Amino acid sequence: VNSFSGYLKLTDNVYIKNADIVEEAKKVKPTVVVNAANVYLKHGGGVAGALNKATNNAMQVESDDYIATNGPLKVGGSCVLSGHNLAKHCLHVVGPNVNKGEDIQLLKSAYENFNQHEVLLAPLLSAGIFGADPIHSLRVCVDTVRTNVYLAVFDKNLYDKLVSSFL
Ligand SMILES: O[C@H](c1ccccc1)[C@H]1CCCN1c1ncnc2[nH]ccc12
Ligand SMILES: [Cl-]
Repeated sequence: VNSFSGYLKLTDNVYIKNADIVEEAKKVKPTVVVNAANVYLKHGGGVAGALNKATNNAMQVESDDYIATNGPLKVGGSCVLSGHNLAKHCLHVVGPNVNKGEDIQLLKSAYENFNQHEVLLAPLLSAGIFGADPIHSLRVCVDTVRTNVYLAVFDKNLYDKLVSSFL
């Protein structure tokens, strides 16, 4: 039993809810919140900008030190950093940004990072401003993640389409 509330169950291990991931994180304080990161951990917009704003820029400060030490992530890769005031940990995961020409096949590799954590709150990778089809992203999620994932979809109109079209 966990404290996630109001999710629709899609499969044995995947759940979904129309919700602002920032507001969800502040309520649940999950062990792991997933950020829709880029390789530079520059949290400018989308989910990343919103999560960072909610940490009063502490996420960005920590991220800049991470990059200075380690260099950029790989597309499809991840790192674990602090969750600050939102969660115990933040798993920064880089899905391909179609608007940069990045290989959509890397979306499965990106979701594989979730399997290193038993329970996660997360957005649909590569969706929104990353330019991929959110319906496709949900399919890859369900077919790749085996751990328990609670998906927050910000756009209510998009949420309804994802549910109604889910196979
Ligand atoms: O799939 C969502 C989406 C939202 C709008 C249009 C298309 C897709 C992702 C991708 C872009 C942002 N987003 C979010 N998801 C959950 N919580 C969020 N808080 C702030 C942003 C955000
Ligand atoms: Cl985003």
